[PDB]
This record gives sequence, structure tokens and C-alpha cells, in this order.
Amino acid sequence: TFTILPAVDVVNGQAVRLDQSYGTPLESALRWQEQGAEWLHFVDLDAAFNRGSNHELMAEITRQLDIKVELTGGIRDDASLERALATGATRVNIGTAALEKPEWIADVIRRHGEKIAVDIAVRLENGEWRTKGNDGGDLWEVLERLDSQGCSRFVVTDVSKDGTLTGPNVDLLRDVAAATDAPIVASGGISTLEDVLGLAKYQDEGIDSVIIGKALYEHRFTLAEALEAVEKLGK
Repeated sequence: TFTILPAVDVVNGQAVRLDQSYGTPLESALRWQEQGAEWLHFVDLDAAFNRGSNHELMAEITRQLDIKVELTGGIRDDASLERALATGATRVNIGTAALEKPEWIADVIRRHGEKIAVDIAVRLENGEWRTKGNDGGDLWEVLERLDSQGCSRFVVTDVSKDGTLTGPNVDLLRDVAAATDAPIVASGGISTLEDVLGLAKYQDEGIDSVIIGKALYEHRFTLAEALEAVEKLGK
């Protein structure tokens, strides 16, 4: 957690307002940039659930603002990937489709390199970490294959932490960081400021980022607070 990415979930052209209701993604982005945000994580919920697409609003955000944008949601074939890229996104994440299309994903990693992160959702079951795909396999085999295909970056999600007050699963994340040369984005379960700090502790093993939604919007801490608290570790 070197770097922190606030999450923005877009539907019908709108995102959750950081209060003190819903507004434009631009407003959200401006409100997050105010606070030291250098990267934003955007979810296109309409594309993720086949209801539509918000690509042109995304392209407006990258046009209007000079902020790095990670973009995810419904990226599953060449047509969706293109339209994701056409947005101006600094980086794009591919989830389930990556496990279900091993050759397609190698092919895209080959063409796009650092523009591609693979988002892996995992579930622990009967003592084994299984890619909660659509299944998708054993976590460790999946990682090795993806690593071998040149994947630059993974986004790892323990599918339980979404309930927020467990903590993120640091023992898994550290294991994943040790298993691949590709840097890791922790996602899912941020509850407290000290959760961010437990992660940043391990930035040198390869956990260099965290995505954070709820904890931020439910005012558990502020972004400026977390960015400085991670600075305080740096030194």
C-alpha cells in the first residue's frame, strides 16, 4: 500500500457522492483529487452486469482530468477491451474472463503489457484457496500460468472481507506476493486506518496498492489521513 486507490462505482452515469445520494463521476473524481488522490479506481457497473456502458463518460473524465485511472467492469472479449482502452484508462482490469479464456488473456497481455491487470477473486474452501471464478481453478496454478504469460499486475480479493471489519487477508496477500514477480493490489476488506497500515508494511514484498470503497464513503477515515499515515511509515 505504497499507493491508495479510491473506488468509484458508476451506474447510469452516476456515482455515490462523498457526503458530509449520487452525482457525476467527474464530481467524485474532483472531490478525490482534492484530497491527494493520484489514482482512481472506476467500476463500470452497467458493463459488468450487461445493462449498458458508461465508456463515453469515462473518456470525458480522462479528457478533462490529469489523474491516473484504473478501469474495470465487463472486459471480456476484444470488443469490450477496445472500448475500455478507447476511454483513455491508464490501466484496465480483467476478472473472470481471464480464467475462462487463458489463450485470449495471453494474447492480450502480449499486446498490452502494463495496461493489463488481472483481477482474481478468491474463496477459501476446505483448506484450499480456489479462484472464485465462473469454477476457474486452483489459485496457485492460476497464478503460475498468468505469471508465466507475463502478467504485470494482480488484483486479489478474498471473497468474505467485503463485510468490512475483519481486515484484508494479509497472510494470503503475502503468500501471493512471494509466489509471483508481478506487484499486487489488495482489494476487498478495508475497515480501519490500521488495515491500510498493515498492508503498506509489506509494500517491499510486492503489495504496493490498495483499493478502498466503503471505508471511505462511510467516513471511517479520510483519504488525506491515510496518505499521510502511509508517508509516516515510508520514513
